[PDB]
Amino acid sequence: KNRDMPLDSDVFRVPPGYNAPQQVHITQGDLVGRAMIISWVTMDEPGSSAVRYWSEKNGRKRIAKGKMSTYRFFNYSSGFIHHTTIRKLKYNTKYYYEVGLRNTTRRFSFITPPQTGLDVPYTFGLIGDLGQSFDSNTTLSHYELSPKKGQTVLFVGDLSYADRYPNHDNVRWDTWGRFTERSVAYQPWIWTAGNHEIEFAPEINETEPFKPFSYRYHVPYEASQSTSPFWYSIKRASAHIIVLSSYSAYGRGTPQYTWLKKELRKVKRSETPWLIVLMHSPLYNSYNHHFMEGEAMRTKFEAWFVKYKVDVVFAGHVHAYERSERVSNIAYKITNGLCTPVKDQSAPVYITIGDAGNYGVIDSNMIQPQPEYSAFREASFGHGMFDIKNRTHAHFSWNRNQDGVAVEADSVWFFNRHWYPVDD
Amino acid sequence: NRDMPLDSDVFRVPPGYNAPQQVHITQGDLVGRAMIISWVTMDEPGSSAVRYWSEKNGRKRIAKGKMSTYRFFNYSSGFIHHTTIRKLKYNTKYYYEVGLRNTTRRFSFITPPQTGLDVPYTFGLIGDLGQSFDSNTTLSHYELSPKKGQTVLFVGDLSYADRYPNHDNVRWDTWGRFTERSVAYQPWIWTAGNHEIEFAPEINETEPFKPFSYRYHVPYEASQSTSPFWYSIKRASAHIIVLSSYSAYGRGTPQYTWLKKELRKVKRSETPWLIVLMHSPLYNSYNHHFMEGEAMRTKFEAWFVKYKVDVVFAGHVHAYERSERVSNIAYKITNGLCTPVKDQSAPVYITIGDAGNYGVIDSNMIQPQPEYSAFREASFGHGMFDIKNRTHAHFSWNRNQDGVAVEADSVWFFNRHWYPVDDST
Amino acid sequence: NRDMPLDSDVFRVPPGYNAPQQVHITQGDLVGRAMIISWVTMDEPGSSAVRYWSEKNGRKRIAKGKMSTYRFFNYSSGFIHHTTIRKLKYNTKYYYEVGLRNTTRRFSFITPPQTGLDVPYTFGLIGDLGQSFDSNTTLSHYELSPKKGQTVLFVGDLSYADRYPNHDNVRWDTWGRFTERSVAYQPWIWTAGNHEIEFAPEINETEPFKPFSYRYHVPYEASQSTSPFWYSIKRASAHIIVLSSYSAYGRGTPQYTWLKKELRKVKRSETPWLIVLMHSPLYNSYNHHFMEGEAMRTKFEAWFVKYKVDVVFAGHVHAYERSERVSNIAYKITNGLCTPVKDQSAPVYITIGDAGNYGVIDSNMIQPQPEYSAFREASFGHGMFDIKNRTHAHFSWNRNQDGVAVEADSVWFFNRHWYPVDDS
Amino acid sequence: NRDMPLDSDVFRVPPGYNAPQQVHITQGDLVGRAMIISWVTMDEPGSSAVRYWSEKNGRKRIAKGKMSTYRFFNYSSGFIHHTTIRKLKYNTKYYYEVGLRNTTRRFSFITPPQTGLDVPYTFGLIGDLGQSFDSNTTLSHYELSPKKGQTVLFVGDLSYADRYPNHDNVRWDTWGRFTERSVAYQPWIWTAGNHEIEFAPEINETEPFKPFSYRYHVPYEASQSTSPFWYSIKRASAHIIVLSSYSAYGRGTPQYTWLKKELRKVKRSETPWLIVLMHSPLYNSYNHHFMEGEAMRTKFEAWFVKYKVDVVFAGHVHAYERSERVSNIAYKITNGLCTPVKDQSAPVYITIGDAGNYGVIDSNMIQPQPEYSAFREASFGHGMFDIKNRTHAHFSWNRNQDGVAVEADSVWFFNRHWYPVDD
Ligand SMILES: *[C@@H]1O[C@H](CO)[C@@H](O[C@@H]2O[C@H](CO)[C@@H](O)[C@H](O)[C@H]2NC(C)=O)[C@H](O[C@@H]2O[C@@H](C)[C@@H](O)[C@@H](O)[C@@H]2O)[C@H]1NC(C)=O
Ligand SMILES: *[C@@H]1O[C@H](CO)[C@@H](O[C@@H]2O[C@H](CO)[C@@H](O)[C@H](O)[C@H]2NC(C)=O)[C@H](O[C@@H]2O[C@@H](C)[C@@H](O)[C@@H](O)[C@@H]2O)[C@H]1NC(C)=O
Ligand SMILES: *[C@@H]1O[C@H](CO)[C@@H](O[C@@H]2O[C@H](CO)[C@@H](O)[C@H](O)[C@H]2NC(C)=O)[C@H](O[C@@H]2O[C@@H](C)[C@@H](O)[C@@H](O)[C@@H]2O)[C@H]1NC(C)=O
Ligand SMILES: *[C@@H]1O[C@H](CO)[C@@H](O[C@@H]2O[C@H](CO)[C@@H](O)[C@H](O)[C@H]2NC(C)=O)[C@H](O[C@@H]2O[C@@H](C)[C@@H](O)[C@@H](O)[C@@H]2O)[C@H]1NC(C)=O
Ligand SMILES: *[C@@H]1O[C@H](CO)[C@@H](O[C@@H]2O[C@H](CO)[C@@H](O)[C@H](O)[C@H]2NC(C)=O)[C@H](O[C@@H]2O[C@@H](C)[C@@H](O)[C@@H](O)[C@@H]2O)[C@H]1NC(C)=O
Ligand SMILES: *[C@@H]1O[C@H](CO)[C@@H](O)[C@H](O[C@@H]2O[C@@H](C)[C@@H](O)[C@@H](O)[C@@H]2O)[C@H]1NC(C)=O
Ligand SMILES: *[C@@H]1O[C@H](CO)[C@@H](O)[C@H](O[C@@H]2O[C@@H](C)[C@@H](O)[C@@H](O)[C@@H]2O)[C@H]1NC(C)=O
Ligand SMILES: *[C@@H]1O[C@H](CO)[C@@H](O)[C@H](O)[C@H]1NC(C)=O
Ligand SMILES: *[C@@H]1O[C@H](CO)[C@@H](O)[C@H](O)[C@H]1NC(C)=O
Ligand SMILES: *[C@@H]1O[C@H](CO)[C@@H](O)[C@H](O)[C@H]1NC(C)=O
Ligand SMILES: *[C@@H]1O[C@H](CO)[C@@H](O)[C@H](O)[C@H]1NC(C)=O
Ligand SMILES: *[C@@H]1O[C@H](CO)[C@@H](O)[C@H](O)[C@H]1NC(C)=O
Ligand SMILES: *[C@@H]1O[C@H](CO)[C@@H](O)[C@H](O)[C@H]1NC(C)=O
Ligand SMILES: *[C@@H]1O[C@H](CO)[C@@H](O)[C@H](O)[C@H]1NC(C)=O
Ligand SMILES: [Fe+3]
Ligand SMILES: [Fe+3]
Ligand SMILES: [Fe+3]
Ligand SMILES: [Fe+3]
Ligand code: NA
Ligand code: NA
Ligand code: NA
Ligand SMILES: [Zn+2]
Ligand SMILES: [Zn+2]
Ligand SMILES: [Zn+2]
Ligand SMILES: [Zn+2]
Repeated sequence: KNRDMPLDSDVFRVPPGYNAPQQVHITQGDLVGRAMIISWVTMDEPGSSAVRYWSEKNGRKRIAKGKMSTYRFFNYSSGFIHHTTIRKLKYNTKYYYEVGLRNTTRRFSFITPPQTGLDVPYTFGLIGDLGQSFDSNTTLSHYELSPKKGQTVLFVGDLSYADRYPNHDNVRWDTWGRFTERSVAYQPWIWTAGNHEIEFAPEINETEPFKPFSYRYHVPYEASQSTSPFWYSIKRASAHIIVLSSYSAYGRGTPQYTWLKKELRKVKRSETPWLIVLMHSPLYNSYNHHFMEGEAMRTKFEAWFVKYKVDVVFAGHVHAYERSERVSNIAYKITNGLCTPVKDQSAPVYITIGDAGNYGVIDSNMIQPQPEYSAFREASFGHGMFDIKNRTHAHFSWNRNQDGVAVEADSVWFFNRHWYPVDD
Repeated sequence: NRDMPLDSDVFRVPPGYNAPQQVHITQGDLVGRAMIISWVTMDEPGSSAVRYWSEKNGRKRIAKGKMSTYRFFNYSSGFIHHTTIRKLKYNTKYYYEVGLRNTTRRFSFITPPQTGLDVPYTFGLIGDLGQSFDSNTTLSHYELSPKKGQTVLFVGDLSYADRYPNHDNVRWDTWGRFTERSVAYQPWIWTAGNHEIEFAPEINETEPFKPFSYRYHVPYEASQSTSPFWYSIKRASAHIIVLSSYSAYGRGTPQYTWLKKELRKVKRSETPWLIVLMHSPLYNSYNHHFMEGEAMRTKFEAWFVKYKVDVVFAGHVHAYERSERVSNIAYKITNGLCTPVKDQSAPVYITIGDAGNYGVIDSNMIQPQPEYSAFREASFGHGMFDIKNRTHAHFSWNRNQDGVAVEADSVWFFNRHWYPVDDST
Repeated sequence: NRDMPLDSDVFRVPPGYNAPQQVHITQGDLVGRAMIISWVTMDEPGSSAVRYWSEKNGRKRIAKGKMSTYRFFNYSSGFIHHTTIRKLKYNTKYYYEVGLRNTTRRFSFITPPQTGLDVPYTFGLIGDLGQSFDSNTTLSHYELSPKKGQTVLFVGDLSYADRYPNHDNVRWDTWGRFTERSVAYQPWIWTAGNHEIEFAPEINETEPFKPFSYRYHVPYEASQSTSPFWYSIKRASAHIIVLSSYSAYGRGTPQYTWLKKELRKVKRSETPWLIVLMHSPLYNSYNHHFMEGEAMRTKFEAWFVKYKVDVVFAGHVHAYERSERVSNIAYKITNGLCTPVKDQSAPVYITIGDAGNYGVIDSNMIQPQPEYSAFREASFGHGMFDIKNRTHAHFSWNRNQDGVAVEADSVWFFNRHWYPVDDS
Repeated sequence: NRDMPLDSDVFRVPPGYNAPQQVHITQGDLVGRAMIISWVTMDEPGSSAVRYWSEKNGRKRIAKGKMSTYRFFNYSSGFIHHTTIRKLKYNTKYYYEVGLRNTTRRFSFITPPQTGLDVPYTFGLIGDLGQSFDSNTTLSHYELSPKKGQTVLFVGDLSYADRYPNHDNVRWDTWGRFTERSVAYQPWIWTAGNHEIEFAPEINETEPFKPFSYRYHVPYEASQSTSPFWYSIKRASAHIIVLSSYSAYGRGTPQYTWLKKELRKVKRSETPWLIVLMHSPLYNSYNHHFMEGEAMRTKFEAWFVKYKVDVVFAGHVHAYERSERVSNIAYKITNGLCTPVKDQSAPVYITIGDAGNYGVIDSNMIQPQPEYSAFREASFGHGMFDIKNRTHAHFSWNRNQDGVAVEADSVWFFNRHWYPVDD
């Protein structure tokens, strides 16, 4: 009945040694990819926030200094959380970095992306609603073993699922930290905030939304002049990635709404032709679980996505896989009867990819019959891959946990909305 | 530029060293036995103590409150006092004094009757007031009304200070001195509008609602809300729910969670009249801000129908509108059911955002008038929601161009719980 | 090391889920009508509500206080509760309950009589207590005394946790559980000693007095002090001034300014007995900490004489000493007058820092005994300051090696204001 | 009274929208390679950036700092900028600009030589300046000294704003505009005095040193202090220790702990001139504040003799005094030894708090002159401590009533480490 991996699972083991860094993770730390946020936890004493790093070829060893913090949540006290931004990195260079410089040093590595550009290829993993059940471990293995070979994960929210435990037992953030480390210590994960990150629990006097998640997973939101960690953009290779918060305000005149309207004007499709939006709650979703929860955001932002010709919108939240047709539903005017989606070659494809495991439960009840806006849907565990070839073509595939690591149960060519708007 | 100039009589500084100014009150508890007393001192911090006594008991007590200050760009505020008087007697006239240390000023208010089934009560409805000459006329029409408003339900957009350069917060101070002649003597129930957001990254002011939330306090914890921007009060026979159009309301957010559990706590056997206040109207056939209320409608409209809300008041559109009782809660993306229909279980939606703002009326309407809209007109004015008993409340809309006793629109509400009968005009 | 082990009986954890522990009370206002109720819960934050009733009227009432936490290096505190009960009736037994949500525990205390000229009261005097076995024997002698102390005047150095590695704040927890059998039932008046400073920059803990000040609250605002470390209370016929040896006391500083105004507020027609507490002694003829009190003496000794202070109690030296009435205030740099003289307007200075500490007595004394020193001895013990009326107070010192009713030293105090007879 | 009126020329507000005012600099690191740049903008927040370049390179760089504000009773401050420029070159003139967003103003300073055994350097000594007409005359005399002061060691009591009703902090702003003509072009080294405490509970202002600590930053973490009110710096051949008379200094306290460790780091072969600054004098034979320094003297006087401090500079007494080299550290309560004695290991104690304050001089003296006092006079003026090399430093005192080149008192300091002969 509980498919969550027990506490003594191998994926949760504590790196040995006095004050050994654990829960190590990295993410892009600037707007174009010359910087990296390095994050980790030490449990025995505060320790140093210094990060030692060097490129595998030059080898001059540099130190970066960051910041230490802690938080409480009901009767849980966190370890000592470190966040340190390494900057001015060279493009397309393998770096080594070390954490724990005062006591037990641990060494990792990452490869910086190429410089942003029109035809730069890059491979993104899509993972949503991961959790720490056995299905979660299989998904992460299927991603690590992908022959497509993913270089950055776009994570569309719902991370540890710790809020399911009594009092949100934040020990389950620590176990998730150690479990995902074997991926996100070596390549950036791009964080979207889901509903399991809100952790609004007034009954135990914890009413600050996103508190544990926000303390543990930093994002470079200032780099795109956002005033909140929960919405932001980054550019990587030939992609411009916009990260939105389903569970923050997006009313007209609110900060998120203001930021996004202004951020879409800065997109340059001749520098980054692939325009990608991440959000947690899907705007198009023909499952019963969470059906039409995305309507509110859709009324605010769908016309914008069409007007600026977003290529693809990735969401999670529904524990299943779905791929829409290119449609829009933006002609409604209350009394004009125009409330059915139509094909629209200026509209993104919406993909739901919230099926990486969560706590062991798949969403299988679909609306019937399958609506026209729904191109493909299936209730199986898996992950996605968005493989950009060049300015016109990107190949998307869905890998199921029950198939071999090189089998795509679904696959579609994306034809760029700016450089190549062919029907797909 | 129809805003009143700085040396207008309504803006005068009360005389005397450190005379309290911008005095205002609002309900300070869930049921009406408390008042939050608020004012500003400009010359020095002064005391936060409030001396108060009832006309009959005569015993003079002291309440102690708190002082705060804020900055916004290159404006620094004076000294803001918030003091809550508690454990008052119902239906009792009280005097209170502020500015104990140097220049004292005396005012009065009348606590509401105890909450009960047939308790009559007359609520003013004012939205988008601003500080134009139109604003002053409306306030004059409200205070001279023959129906005698006892509480103002204020549906957002207060000072419009954010239209001035750097949101020149002096225009918050002027508005507090203007409105004082009403809100020092009777509560105003505050809803946050978009002019209260004051999100201004270009001058490093990124904290939404900061001036408003410093100047106007609400009893939000009394309904176990975690934020000033949504909360609930009961007063006489009304249960009043105040929502924030410019806060989060997705599933699982604080305001969504609070609202869902707040609706369950409404007892129509105790407070018959269920009133919702918000700034952006769910139903609005004017072109200005057309369909901006759609996002909140998708989350909450079915909840309003399920709980048989009597009336939803909003502002934002600078005009007046009264809807039919309608719902639009059957849409399923592909089924074509996106037209509102008559629904006796649904509230009446009233836009009342025509109190004056900076002097501009919203006249462009969508033609012809849709079936869902009962009455609309692009004129300045205000409203009165006059509860008679558990079955009947009389709503009336008064225009600034008419005399203060003339109702250009008028409807008898049949209470959705105790008199669930078609009340359309 | 003579510190009692962690498994000692005195350190037992009260049973039951989130049972309040480390329960301590102190006077909560200026005149004795309020009490600060303090305790720690370990399993979860719990309620800060205190339920209380007098013996006389038996009406249960609720007072609500505040919860707080702190960190010190790699230690995290439990949940600390401070709640003030007010409007208590004079000379009256109260019962109070803490832990209202899970495991409740009930205690009692007796308010002092109203302040007046001739109101009798017995103050205990305990200094540099620690948690050695010697500390336990002192505490036992106090609670078994036939003199029956009604309040402890505590002259500083509490737990000595700062002697443990990283000041192991677990040893504050043990001390609170150990002292509870006394301070849960009668107020202790806190003075801050040097072991409470805990200035440890080498582990980035630089806020002076931080652990002490979170765990032990004083009614400092009731005498218009701006700092917990100096303040005044009145109780029965006593006006008690508590001073901070390790805060600033230069001319113009907060402590200096507060003390100058506060001596002018003493009304000996209401509280005849004027008592000053401080950690470091102004008159001390032992070698350990010899002359460390000179700095405060230069600043405050002439004030104590001018305001006819009856007695100054201090700790810091791990032994007992009682001075004659002397002053050393005629010094003008070049006039040679630096010898203390008998001055029947001066206080008696008493060192009483011998309650046990970590098991070490200070036995090195300057020989021969100076004329200013009336009696001194290197033995563990405590004091009793037993007020009879406005003229007469009996002070006695009890040694840990004697019977609980044996006074190894005693002296009648004749009040400096109401009865200035030679009491040599 | 005798304070200069608000419309005086020294108080004039620099013109242009949001033009920086109250510009002041101080040393920014331990050894002299850094400078803290400080200033106020009144019209809006503005930029905290400082553009700077050397006269030699001309490569203009930018350093970014921080903006802060404070209230005090019914006063609200302007926007206070502190920005630290680092990696400066030794012995080099730099220009710097503040006010980059609207009205830019330009200044300059000259970095000190690198620290060394025989490095000459000329220090000014000012205490208790205030803003009376007397204060302006002392500043003029300092600016016009033929010895050319390169840094001011300032021993406390700055604006005397706390004498006005509610400490009227406008009188901090004016003092900032008045002193700028000096402290914008050379560091002043800041010591906290009693008029900086501003403990005013009757108007609910209880944070000690608040207005001063907002407006004047020091490089206290460079010497591993945890408080701005005590710290050290090295400059040329001087090691300078700044103490806080009005902070705690009992055994085990932060300032006590810091001073005992700091004295162990002193290297007389790198900086042979060991200098202590404090506000309250440990030696003082005037009736005003007589013996107020006794408490700090019980704690620190033996450390000064032990480490052979050359000179201790203090203010607070509104006059001038130069002690003999004496110590008074033998007292043991009953041994009777409480008279100071000639001590060639001891520093000279100079009271130099006569720079003007609000117009009033302290003229009552203990009579007769004690053996431990060498020279004392109740006149307005300032001091100069002129280091020639590791053995010789010339101290001069200049009175406001004399010519700017006249030294009414002067003495040769022989270094206690390198040349401890009777002076
Ligand atoms: C806080 O830091 C202390 C200093 O490192 C910890 O004590 C050290 O723990 C080591 C185990 O990792 C042990 O080898 C060292 O001997 C010991 N050092 C000293 C000076 O005692 C302390 O760890 C606690 O105590 C030890 C004995 C273990 O039992 C730990 O499990 C304890 O938690 C640290 N405490 C905490 C709460 O992190
Ligand atoms: C962008 O990448 C696409 C995927 O690799 C290219 O399409 C592929 O081009 C191959 C030629 O190298 C061809 O065999 C494959 O069939 C084809 N794949 C698909 C799904 O069409 C694309 O190549 C250009 O466009 C195609 C349609 C042909 O015209 C080629 O001759 C072109 O080089 C790449 N486009 C660009 C601009 O590089
Ligand atoms: C509740 O308030 C209603 C509005 O004031 C009352 O109806 C009004 O009753 C008046 C006489 O009491 C009558 O002149 C008004 O025309 C009438 N107003 C309307 C809009 O109908 C109502 O009184 C009951 O209902 C009316 C229709 C009559 O039948 C009365 O005799 C009834 O008592 C009030 N209800 C009660 C129980 O008083
Ligand atoms: C204040 O307390 C003193 C200590 O108890 C009283 O002195 C004691 O009085 C007894 C008779 O009440 C007598 O037997 C004891 O010997 C005496 N103790 C001492 C140490 O002197 C004192 O009583 C007054 O003073 C004494 C000296 C006698 O004159 C008594 O007759 C007096 O009443 C108490 N003061 C008052 C005013 O009661
Ligand atoms: C350090 O500076 C001192 C002051 O300038 C030097 O003393 C001065 O030396 C001059 C020529 O050497 C001589 O004309 C001056 O009268 C004399 N000033 C004084 C106040 O004595 C000092 O020179 C050395 O020291 C003195 C004592 C003599 O022995 C000279 O002959 C020495 O050169 C300078 N010391 C050093 C080490 O540079
Ligand atoms: C504000 O109130 C206080 C207390 O009621 C008065 O003392 C003030 O009077 C002024 O301040 C005192 C200190 C004294 O100078 C008096 O003469 C002043 O008039 C009062 N302030 C004013 C401006 O009336
Ligand atoms: C101070 O500098 C800022 C930044 O360069 C300018 O924006 C200000 O210019 C004034 O305000 C702007 C918005 C623009 O309208 C300009 O025309 C104004 O002069 C500048 N302020 C002043 C007073 O020069
Ligand atoms: C998780 O998967 C990894 C990689 O396949 C495997 O080595 C590990 O044993 C698995 N652990 C659990 C608990 O499933
Ligand atoms: C502050 O208060 C004093 C009186 O207490 C008044 O005279 C002065 O002008 C006030 N200053 C400001 C800036 O309000
Ligand atoms: C506002 O209205 C009041 C009463 O109607 C009037 O006395 C006052 O002069 C008006 N002020 C204006 C229009 O500025
Ligand atoms: C402490 O003293 C008490 C009372 O004398 C006794 O019951 C207890 O056993 C003692 N404990 C220790 C550890 O000495
Ligand atoms: C927190 O509280 C729960 C009881 O609700 C308990 O089971 C758990 O062990 C506690 N953990 C900590 C670290 O206090
Ligand atoms: C201050 O002194 C300067 C230089 O001596 C002079 O120019 C100025 O006029 C003086 N100002 C006042 C107010 O004395
Ligand atoms: C604030 O700034 C504006 C220009 O940006 C200026 O005109 C105005 O007078 C300023 N106000 C204050 C109070 O400084
Ligand atoms: Fe999920
Ligand atoms: Fe409006
Ligand atoms: Fe001790
Ligand atoms: Fe002075
Ligand atoms: Na939602
Ligand atoms: Na809106
Ligand atoms: Na001391
Ligand atoms: Zn979800
Ligand atoms: Zn609006
Ligand atoms: Zn001690
Ligand atoms: Zn001084």
